[PDB]
Amino acid sequence: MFRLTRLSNKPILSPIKEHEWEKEAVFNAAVIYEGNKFHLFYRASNNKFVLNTEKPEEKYKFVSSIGYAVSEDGINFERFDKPVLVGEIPQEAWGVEDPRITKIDNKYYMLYTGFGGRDWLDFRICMVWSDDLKNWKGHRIVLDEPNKDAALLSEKINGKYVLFHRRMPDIWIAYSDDLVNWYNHKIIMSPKSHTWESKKIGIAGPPIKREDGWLLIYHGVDNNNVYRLGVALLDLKDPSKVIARQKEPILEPELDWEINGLVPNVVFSCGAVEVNDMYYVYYGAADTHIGVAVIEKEKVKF
Amino acid sequence: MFRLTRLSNKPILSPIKEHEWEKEAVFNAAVIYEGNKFHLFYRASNNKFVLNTEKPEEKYKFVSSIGYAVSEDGINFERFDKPVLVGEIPQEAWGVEDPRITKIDNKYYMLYTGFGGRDWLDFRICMVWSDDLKNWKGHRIVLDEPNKDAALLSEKINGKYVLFHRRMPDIWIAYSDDLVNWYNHKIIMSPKSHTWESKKIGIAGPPIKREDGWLLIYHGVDNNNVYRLGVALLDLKDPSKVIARQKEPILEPELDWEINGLVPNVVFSCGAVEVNDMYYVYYGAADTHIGVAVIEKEKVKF
Amino acid sequence: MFRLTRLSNKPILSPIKEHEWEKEAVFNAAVIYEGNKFHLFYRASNNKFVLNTEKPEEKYKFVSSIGYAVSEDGINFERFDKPVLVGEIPQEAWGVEDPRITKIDNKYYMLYTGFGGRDWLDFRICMVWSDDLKNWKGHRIVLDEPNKDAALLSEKINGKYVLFHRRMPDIWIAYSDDLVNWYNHKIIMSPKSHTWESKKIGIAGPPIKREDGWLLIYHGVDNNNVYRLGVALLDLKDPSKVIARQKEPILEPELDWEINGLVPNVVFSCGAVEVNDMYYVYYGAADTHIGVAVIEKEKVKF
Amino acid sequence: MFRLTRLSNKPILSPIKEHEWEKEAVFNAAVIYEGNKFHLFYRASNNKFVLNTEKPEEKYKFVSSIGYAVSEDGINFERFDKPVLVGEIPQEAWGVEDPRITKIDNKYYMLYTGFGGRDWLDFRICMVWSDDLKNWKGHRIVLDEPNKDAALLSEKINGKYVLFHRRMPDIWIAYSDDLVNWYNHKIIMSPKSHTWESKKIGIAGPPIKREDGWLLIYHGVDNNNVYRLGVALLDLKDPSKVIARQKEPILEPELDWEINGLVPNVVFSCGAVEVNDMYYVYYGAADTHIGVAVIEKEKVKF
Ligand SMILES: OC[C@H]1O[C@H](O)[C@@H](O)[C@@H](O)[C@@H]1O
Ligand SMILES: OC[C@H]1O[C@H](O)[C@@H](O)[C@@H](O)[C@@H]1O
Ligand SMILES: OC[C@H]1O[C@H](O)[C@@H](O)[C@@H](O)[C@@H]1O
Ligand SMILES: OC[C@H]1O[C@H](O)[C@@H](O)[C@@H](O)[C@@H]1O
Ligand SMILES: [Zn+2]
Ligand SMILES: [Zn+2]
Ligand SMILES: [Zn+2]
Ligand SMILES: [Zn+2]
Ligand SMILES: [Zn+2]
Ligand SMILES: [Zn+2]
Ligand SMILES: [Zn+2]
Ligand SMILES: [Zn+2]
Ligand SMILES: [Zn+2]
Ligand SMILES: [Zn+2]
Ligand SMILES: [Zn+2]
Ligand SMILES: [Zn+2]
Ligand SMILES: [Zn+2]
Ligand SMILES: [Zn+2]
Ligand SMILES: [Zn+2]
Ligand SMILES: [Zn+2]
Ligand SMILES: [Zn+2]
Repeated sequence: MFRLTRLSNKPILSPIKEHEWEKEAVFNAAVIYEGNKFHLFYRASNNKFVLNTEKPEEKYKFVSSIGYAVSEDGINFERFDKPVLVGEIPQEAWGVEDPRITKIDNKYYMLYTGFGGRDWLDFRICMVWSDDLKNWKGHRIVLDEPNKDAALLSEKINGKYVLFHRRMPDIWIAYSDDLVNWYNHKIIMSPKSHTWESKKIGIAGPPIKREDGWLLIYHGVDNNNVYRLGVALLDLKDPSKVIARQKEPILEPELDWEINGLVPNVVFSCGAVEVNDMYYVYYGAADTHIGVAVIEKEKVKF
Repeated sequence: MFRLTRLSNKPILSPIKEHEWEKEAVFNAAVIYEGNKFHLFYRASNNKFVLNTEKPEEKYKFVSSIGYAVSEDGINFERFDKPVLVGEIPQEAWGVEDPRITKIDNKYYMLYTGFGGRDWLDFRICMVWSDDLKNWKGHRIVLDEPNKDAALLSEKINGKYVLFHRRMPDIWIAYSDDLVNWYNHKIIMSPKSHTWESKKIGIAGPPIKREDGWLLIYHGVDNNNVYRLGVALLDLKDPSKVIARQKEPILEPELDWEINGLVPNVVFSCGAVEVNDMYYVYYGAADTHIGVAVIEKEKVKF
Repeated sequence: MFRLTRLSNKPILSPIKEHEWEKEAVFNAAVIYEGNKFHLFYRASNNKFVLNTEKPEEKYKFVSSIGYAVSEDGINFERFDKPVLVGEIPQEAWGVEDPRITKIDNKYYMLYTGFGGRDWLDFRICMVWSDDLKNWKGHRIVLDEPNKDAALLSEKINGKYVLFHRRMPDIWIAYSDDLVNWYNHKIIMSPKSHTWESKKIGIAGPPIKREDGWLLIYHGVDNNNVYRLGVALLDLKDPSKVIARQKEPILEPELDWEINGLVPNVVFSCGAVEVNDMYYVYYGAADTHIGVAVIEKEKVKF
Repeated sequence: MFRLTRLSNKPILSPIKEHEWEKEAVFNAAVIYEGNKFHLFYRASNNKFVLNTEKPEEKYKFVSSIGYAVSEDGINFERFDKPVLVGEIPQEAWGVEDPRITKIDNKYYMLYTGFGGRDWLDFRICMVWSDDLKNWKGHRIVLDEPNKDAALLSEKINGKYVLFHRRMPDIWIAYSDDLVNWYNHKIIMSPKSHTWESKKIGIAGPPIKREDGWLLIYHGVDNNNVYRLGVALLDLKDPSKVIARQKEPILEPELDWEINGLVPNVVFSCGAVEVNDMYYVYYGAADTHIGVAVIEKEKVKF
């Protein structure tokens, strides 16, 4: 088995109480590595996360925003006073969550969860895109259904866009001619009962192309809602086929700010990039902080 | 197949009309047996409990206080003219409810529900502690979320403090290194459909240590909001594991002042202590009075 | 140790398919003995009773009406083309159920359940009255709450009217000065676990005055929703006190048309009169037909 | 604990494109072992299943038929050109579903869900019978209510026909003297929260008589609508009494044609037979194909 190794025993991004939109939490962050820079797009919450109510209650409302941070070494990030993305329509009344960014041809696609807070199924995969990672346009509901953990493949298979999504509790794949209509939905990977990944699974960041397949980092949730990261390999030509899947996780809550926090016992990645023959996996921790762990790509064997 | 036996067919503590803070109800009492004396910390209400309005309304406002009473024989108590704990404004503006007190090493921890009355979900588990059952301090919100039916285990498990709580409608467990931050949340016990405990369950008093495990008295609520008491046995080394659970209740409303009162059909315990090879279980009755019922320790078997 | 004896092995009243309002069911009938005639006011349903849906569904809507029938011998009844009372639309959209008629000071009070059908709790005790059993008037919601199984006592107690009602699952008593406002609500009788009357109880017909107390026939419901009739005796001067209660039912489904029907396994009385020192107990059978059973006044011994 | 073992990693029956009535799905099959042959009566659909519309839409109409197939070995089946049961119009306009066939005293009773498609509650338990498995007659609505998952016991109990049915979400039992009118309704088994069988349960095929009880294979539905097979044992003399119930499933969606199909994540049995000390469990897979799994009888242990 292989596993990620943290670069810091402390977060690389933490909430800023002076900033309302990231007052309580910064986590679950998309990343792409473009101009020799790490472009990090992080979920941020103005509030703690009451989840145990029958419906989302306005008195316990939290608002998710996406922030931007940039770094050259992967560790130290420059941050900004304001978020780059917020919810603007009622379906995103409780904000925009867990972004995954994929570059296809020469455009960047950010897939996030729009949460409206009207009930606990009131969340949708949404998409905006940009030429430049700065000006997001063309907001759309990707699937009109309670769904999340969505990512696009960085290229087309047989001329089709590929979407990973997550009809509970499985990782699903779907295909599109036009990034509008999705078809040939199917389950590509399922939880394993009586294990750390028993309750549900979902893609982590967008799959990373390798020579032996597409690297599929994913999160698994156990019966007590611990989020841990696992890893699987998709067939290179047919990313609907899992060709390998590591039995044990590659990241689990270990440090205090991963075990303890707003949502205890969570590590969760929305983004990972290949940089200098290493995979940089940025992860939310306890839905409160962002850490980063790496693995030399040479060590990724199944 | 065992039951509690009421020590009296009359309440042992009743409201005092002359005391505003306990004019209408005394009930749901934490219990500690120290210095050959029963220490009762009882919920007290200045008012009946109108609960069927959309929001808590000032004209139906009730305020819970924690009063204190002490007894050598368990039946006759010395009472006090003012309560020993009242709610801070505004988070506990409608008062402090259902204390459970746990002695860990040489400190006493009182967990109770702070109710702010700003919404019907405006309640949370709070904690105060004392080394003497007299000077309570160090107030903190245990879980910042709508939650109640909370109690500490009387000792640490693998070096962690153990919290029992109640995200609706199950009995949960959680662990802490510092009595501030809780993690490893786990459901340990659930309602049982089509039984007296179908709607919801919650811990009673803190679990009593035995050689065969932890005695976990609890309350079950049926479809008609009748509150009864039941018993389970937790594993001694992992109290998250229920190793036995009696099907039948050990106490149910039977006497007129358990069936009739401010909230009909309630027996509810927030404390039970081992004295002279007997379990003394103090219980609110109809959210109006306090009774006491016992079981010979030898009769506790599953 | 005592039981009712069916007068007839035949329903004394059955639905009439050609009459929409009583096409499927005649049952749960109020009865008054006046002018040496049995005056039966029976619940009639246009439809079968689909009760297993999560909510009442318009497609399975049933409409209860109240018909009149009159007999001189209490066995053979004359009937009429049209109901005497109908649910006013929409507040009683699914009709008017289970009438209980009490005579007080030459006025007849009919208490019935108005059912709006908007959810399964959309029911309440309504009351009309008359001084001739023909011209019903004065409709009012007796208690603004989900409630049923209501009857008035046939005289005042210490100057106050007496209402029996049924906040689930118990028989309740309440008092009024004006037949509009009720106070001093109190449970007087409860189901008994692990018996034929375990799930709930409710009053049957209005209590019958005796020299030794108030005869309180009631229905009890077991864990499988079988309806049987029990009997208790209320203190003559304080009918809040049950002074006797028979362990075993006095009537239970035995005949095919009591065991089988629109609601299987039901006998249910809303009406019982004393005629020549016999109690004539009229009963719905399987919510489909009406039977009559009797017991000599002298054999009512507890 | 024990598990079924699939006889093939491929379906034993699959849709047949040139037969419209079974063009898209063959699944949920009744089975009878007579004349040393497996007689399979399988549900068949002319269409994919759109189930998430607000009402059953003509534009997505599917029609279920019952096809017949026969096999010597239980694996290789001869099939036929026409279905053997189709729905009456209009109450069964969307066809006849999920047959369970019980032999009682030289008569064969097929219980199925008749679905009329007029709304999503427009289904009911229907029954036909034959003495030859070929000439089905005596159509009747078994319970005139939204209900399904029905099967008859292969014997009477104290002279009574025994019906298993499923008022949501439990397995119910009921009894009849005439195969027309049903009474003594009783819940016998219920879903279990926070398990694979939390949402609802329903009988699989008719229970199989054993020396130690009736084998009740059933299906359990989790919170994500995954269908799995479980197994319980009913008391031999009193099959309303569950005397054992395995915690783990005996069969779960595992193969791709069980996980992906017209309805994902479904294994479902309507029939199982004992041949030569093995139970053959026929199961629909993803509401699309039919597989068959077995368990040696010796290994069936509670
Ligand atoms: O998407 C709504 C909600 O779903 C889950 O509860 C978590 O992923 C939350 O962080 C999220 O906000
Ligand atoms: O906790 C707030 C409120 O919760 C419930 O409604 C009851 O337990 C009340 O007694 C309590 O005051
Ligand atoms: O009152 C609503 C409804 O309640 C019960 O289900 C039965 O008594 C029905 O006959 C009645 O219509
Ligand atoms: O019963 C009607 C309809 O409802 C269910 O959800 C499914 O089993 C369908 O296959 C069936 O046709
Ligand atoms: Zn700033
Ligand atoms: Zn959106
Ligand atoms: Zn996820
Ligand atoms: Zn005083
Ligand atoms: Zn507090
Ligand atoms: Zn639960
Ligand atoms: Zn509780
Ligand atoms: Zn019981
Ligand atoms: Zn006529
Ligand atoms: Zn009315
Ligand atoms: Zn009733
Ligand atoms: Zn009998
Ligand atoms: Zn053909
Ligand atoms: Zn039919
Ligand atoms: Zn149920
Ligand atoms: Zn089912
Ligand atoms: Zn399992």
